[PDB]
Amino acid sequence: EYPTVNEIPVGEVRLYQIADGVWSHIATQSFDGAVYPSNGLIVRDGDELLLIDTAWGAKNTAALLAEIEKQIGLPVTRAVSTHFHDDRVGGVDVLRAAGVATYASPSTRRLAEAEGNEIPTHSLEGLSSSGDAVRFGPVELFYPGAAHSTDNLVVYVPSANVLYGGCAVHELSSTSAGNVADADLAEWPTSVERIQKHYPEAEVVIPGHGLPGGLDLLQHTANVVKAHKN
Ligand SMILES: Cc1ccc(-c2cccc(S(N)(=O)=O)c2-c2nn[nH]n2)cc1
Ligand SMILES: [Zn+2]
Ligand SMILES: [Zn+2]
Repeated sequence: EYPTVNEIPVGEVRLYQIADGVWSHIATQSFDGAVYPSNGLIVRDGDELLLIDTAWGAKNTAALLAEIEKQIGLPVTRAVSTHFHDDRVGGVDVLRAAGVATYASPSTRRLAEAEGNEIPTHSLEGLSSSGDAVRFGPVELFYPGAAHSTDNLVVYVPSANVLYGGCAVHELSSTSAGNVADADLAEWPTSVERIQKHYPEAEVVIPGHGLPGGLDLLQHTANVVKAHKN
């Protein structure tokens, strides 16, 4: 029942319950003339919500806030963007205007600035070295090393054993490494192996685009990246 790309018009946002106090958000957006689905995460933080990633653009992110208000009814107080591309930061200005404090690593903020993308307000120190982990409310943020991008972070929800891989992790049906313009194909399998080693108890793995599954998404991603390489 997870929503697919052809089931969500561009501009609409769906929420999907992953575990108690954990949802994914699903949106669609047009990029270089093709439409893609994209996931983010919502994690309950007492009587507040932590958001992971925007819904890929200003209009989608406004729709995301409206869907959260309707379905959950708890305020989003903080957001983390997991890398500098528009499917993660596009909509940060909408969040910042709505009273959401926006965060990203200094690596993500520098790359977003250089690219002309929206820039989260606050900088997340303690994530500059591969294998670094920091606590942020109900989640752990982990920097696995360069993969889809040099700044990509992954997010673990310890209470639910949910691993949100962002664009460093591909869905099982994926046949390509996607947009590799900013990727490190050689380090990506090593970065996946660091994720596998650090989160062996993950029950749900959510990719940046497409269907959640289990731990197999990690190995599949290393395989996809190898097939792209040659
Ligand atoms: C199979 C597939 C998945 C996603 C995309 C995609 C489409 C638009 C924008 C991006 S991003 N985050 O700007 O680089 C991506 C992407 N590629 N890999 N991760 N995200 C393309 C193909
Ligand atoms: Zn990306
Ligand atoms: Zn992506």
